[PDB]
Amino acid sequence: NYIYSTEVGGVGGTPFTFMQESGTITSIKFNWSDQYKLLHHIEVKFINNANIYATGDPKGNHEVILEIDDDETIIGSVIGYKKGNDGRCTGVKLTTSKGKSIMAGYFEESLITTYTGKLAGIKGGAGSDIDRLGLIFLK
Amino acid sequence: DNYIYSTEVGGVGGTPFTFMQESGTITSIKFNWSDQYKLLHHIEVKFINNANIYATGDPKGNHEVILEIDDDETIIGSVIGYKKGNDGRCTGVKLTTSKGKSIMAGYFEESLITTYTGKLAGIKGGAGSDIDRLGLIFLK
Amino acid sequence: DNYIYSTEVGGVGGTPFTFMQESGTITSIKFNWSDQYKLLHHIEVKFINNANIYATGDPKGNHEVILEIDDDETIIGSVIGYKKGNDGRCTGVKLTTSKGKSIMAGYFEESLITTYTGKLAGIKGGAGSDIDRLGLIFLK
Amino acid sequence: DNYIYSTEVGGVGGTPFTFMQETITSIKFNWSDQYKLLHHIEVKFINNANIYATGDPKGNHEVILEIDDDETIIGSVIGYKKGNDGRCTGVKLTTSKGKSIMAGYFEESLITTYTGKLAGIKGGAGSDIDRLGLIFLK
Amino acid sequence: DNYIYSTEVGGVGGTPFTFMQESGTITSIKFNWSDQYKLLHHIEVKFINNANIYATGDPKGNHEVILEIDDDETIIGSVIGYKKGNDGRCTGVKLTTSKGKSIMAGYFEESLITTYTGKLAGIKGGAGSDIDRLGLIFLK
Amino acid sequence: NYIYSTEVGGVGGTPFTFMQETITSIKFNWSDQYKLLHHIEVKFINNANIYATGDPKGNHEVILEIDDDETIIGSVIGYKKGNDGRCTGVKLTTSKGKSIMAGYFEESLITTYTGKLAGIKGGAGSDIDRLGLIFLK
Amino acid sequence: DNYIYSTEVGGVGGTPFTFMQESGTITSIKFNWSDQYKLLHHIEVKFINNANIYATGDPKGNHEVILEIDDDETIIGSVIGYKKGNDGRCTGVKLTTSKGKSIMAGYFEESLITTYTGKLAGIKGGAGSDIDRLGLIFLK
Repeated sequence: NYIYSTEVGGVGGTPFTFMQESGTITSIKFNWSDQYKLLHHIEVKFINNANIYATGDPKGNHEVILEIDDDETIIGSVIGYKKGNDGRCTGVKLTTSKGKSIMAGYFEESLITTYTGKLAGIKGGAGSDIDRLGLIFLK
Repeated sequence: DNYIYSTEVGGVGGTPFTFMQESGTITSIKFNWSDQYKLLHHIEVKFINNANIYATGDPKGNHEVILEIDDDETIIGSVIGYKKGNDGRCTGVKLTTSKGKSIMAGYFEESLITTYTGKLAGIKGGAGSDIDRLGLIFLK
Repeated sequence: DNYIYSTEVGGVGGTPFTFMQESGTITSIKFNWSDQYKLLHHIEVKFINNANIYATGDPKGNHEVILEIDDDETIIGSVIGYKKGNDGRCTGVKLTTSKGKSIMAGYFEESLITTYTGKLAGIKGGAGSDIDRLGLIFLK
Repeated sequence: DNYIYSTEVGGVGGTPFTFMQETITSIKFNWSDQYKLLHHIEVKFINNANIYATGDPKGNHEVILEIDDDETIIGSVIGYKKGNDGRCTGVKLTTSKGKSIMAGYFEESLITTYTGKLAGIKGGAGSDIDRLGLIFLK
Repeated sequence: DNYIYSTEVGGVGGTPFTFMQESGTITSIKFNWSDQYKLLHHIEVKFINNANIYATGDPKGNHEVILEIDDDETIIGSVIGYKKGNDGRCTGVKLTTSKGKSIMAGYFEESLITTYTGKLAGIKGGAGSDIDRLGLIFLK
Repeated sequence: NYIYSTEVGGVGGTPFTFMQETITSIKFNWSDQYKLLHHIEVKFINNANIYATGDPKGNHEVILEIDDDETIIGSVIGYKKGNDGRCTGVKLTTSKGKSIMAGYFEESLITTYTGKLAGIKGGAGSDIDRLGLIFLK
Repeated sequence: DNYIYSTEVGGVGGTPFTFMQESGTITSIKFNWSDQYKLLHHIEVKFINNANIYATGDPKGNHEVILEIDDDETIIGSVIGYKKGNDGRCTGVKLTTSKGKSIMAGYFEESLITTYTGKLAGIKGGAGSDIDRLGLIFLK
């Protein structure tokens, strides 16, 4: 029932997959640094679940939170990354069906304009940084 | 509940406040802030069918803005500026409404949350000298 | 009542005025202001089915603007600029209507209120040399 | 009447004029860079080749708005100097068909007038347009 | 008539021209103008079902623009720039059509007419070295 | 069955007329050196032949591919007027929001008739002396 | 065919590639390009319900962009930048989709093709160190 957007960035870090049976993302938080121009940390909350799912190390000087209403879809999604095996995820731009938008981090190297729809989860790898990030949507 | 609780952003300091009235949504909200500290210091809220003014924080800032909200008017666009971490603070609030009204209070040089939207019912957080922490509350 | 009273913004000074007519709406409002003081000094209001001009304050400013409002025309956008606190003043008014008409009077350098909207019915506040305090009144 | 009388803005000077016929198809404003005032106005009506003129046409600029039979004014601003020694300084009009004109200057006082089908004008004029008020249908 | 005559703007000079054909509308109009004099100098017009070119004035300008008009295409936006009085001249033409086509010829430094709109049927005025005077003609 | 848009430019060059029983591809070649169109190529639906005029000596080219149902809703040709005239540029916008811009628009313009582009006509040697578009009615 | 073959733009060099699936559309396309040469160097394509990557050229550029295409999503706007002639190269690609998604890869300093539009089904051309030549393939 799920669309797996390409995981962009490097092969490093510990695999993470954040999804909950018959749940969608209601909040996503990106942390990033001016020093490294990378995402370092991501937090996700799901509908009807007070648990915070976190990956990476929150060492950056900036954070943005996007709250998503239960009926609100992603109509516009770009992930900035550095390509290749030693790659990293550098930024995320999201626009929603209600005209909400966020811009986290940087877009100086490589971009993916992802699939769109109701954001259900995320997947990738993280240690100090977000090595690799892929979105997951409903069909 | 019949309520959506937006994330409380800012620090853990100050005295907890919750402004909500069983029957009545927010009809007026006033933000006070300073050029000196680039923080919100004080918030006042009035509800429908209630002449009481609910205030938190210290009104020491040189600026204030008031948004009046019609009975059928929703928030379609909401951003809160804050400084993150335990010693955090709330720095600004940008609201746009279903009737094209908008206000901008304080500053957005730090962290941002693009909150849930809908009929604004209350606010929650902590305040002393400053607004330590602010969270919006909407109807479902 | 059958009336929505927008917050009276400005100071506590000046002589009270309340301009309202039981079965009546505002058909004309005139604001007078000065570049010298960056304040509103004088306001005139006319009502439907009434040739009388209701005036408050001292018309000593170098500028005036008049908005004429058709019988079916509402205010969809209203901002008042003021200086807050007891020695406060009203500094400016921006109005936009359901027919795309707008006026801008005076200055917006300190505090703002984005007021309730709807059919403009009257005004209330205090005036002497200046408009100390101004509140709009709408129909329900 | 079946007429809406917009406030006459400007001074009390000049010779009274009232231009109406039992609507306006053409209006011409004349103004000067020298005085930053309207000096002269000409109006033509539907089914009437007569030109109704007031004031002295001594300005270096003129603008003409031609109005189709079904065309209304949706946006109207008059610039004026207030008080008894007042004058009319400028006119901005926008129409239901996206046509607009800008005549003269808007350095002092403004009126955002009533809107609708422009039927006549009224005021006072000598060397200048002392005072101008628009007249619409109900 | 079957025709609306827009005011002829410009001077009284030049040789009169009137370009109109009984069941014709204009299918092509060409304006020629100079950067040196900031005037229109020359106009050419073709009508539907008529290969003849009707020309007035002296084509001495460094610029020309041609608007081709489809059989069902109207003028929705028309401005002529001119110098007023007896020694007057036509300086520019801006035309926009029902199909989003537009042309801009010459200059708009003194006086303007926002003309009647509709199906462009002919033109009238006077021309010598320059376009002294130009008036548009539409169908009723 | 055709609308012949005014041929703009000079009287020079070898006459060309490209029409067959609509245009599916048109290519404009132009130079920064001369600020002129030099060469045009046209292909028609159900016809693999390329119809070419002029000398392709310019440093730029643009191709517009036109779908079978796609019309021209917006057309400007830039040219130098008079007998020694030339065609300098072409702007086209289509019913499907496609557009192209070739060459330069520093002197004279024609905003042409619109519709289904069927052929072209004019004269060409080293340059496109004159160009006129041809539409269906 | 059931296929529209857009003109292959660029040069005659490189190793031929043709990437199409009889019952397939493109679900992902990746362009790689360099600031150093201002050329496309490498292209990757994935087809619907197939994780396998079809690649041509040498991925030596410092930039890449990926466009993901939903099963019902068409290309409504396509431009390729190239250098013309036998020694030609592909320099850039702009694509816009039926859902308002767009990508911009590489450079547009010489020649452009505004291609056919529709459901993107495959690609064809030649590649070595660079993308010599690129042609898009759509459904009817």
